[PDB]
Amino acid sequence: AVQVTFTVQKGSDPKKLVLDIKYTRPGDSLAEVELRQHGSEEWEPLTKKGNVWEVKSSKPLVGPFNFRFMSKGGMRNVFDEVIPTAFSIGKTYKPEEQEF
Ligand SMILES: [Cl-]
Ligand SMILES: [Cl-]
Ligand SMILES: [Cl-]
Repeated sequence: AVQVTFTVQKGSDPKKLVLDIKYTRPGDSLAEVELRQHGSEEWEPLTKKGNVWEVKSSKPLVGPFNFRFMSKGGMRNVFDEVIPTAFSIGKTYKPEEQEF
């Protein structure tokens, strides 16, 4: 199954999400992560910066936030409304795991 946690890192603000994403899928690993803002139709790629993933906007981000994952093995998962607009530095958001 795919298990994930998202921890909001210091440096995040209304225009910037810095996320420690811990992605667990046996024998696989994360390749891509994208954000879809609430009321938006486009997926915006997060940039991997070492231990964390980042997405910035020129305007405040609109949540709750949805995330699309693509594993190296080509497994797709979408986790919906995982982080609220009014997210909190240092808090972890942990959606239900997704069994294949
Ligand atoms: Cl499973
Ligand atoms: Cl919160
Ligand atoms: Cl799976």
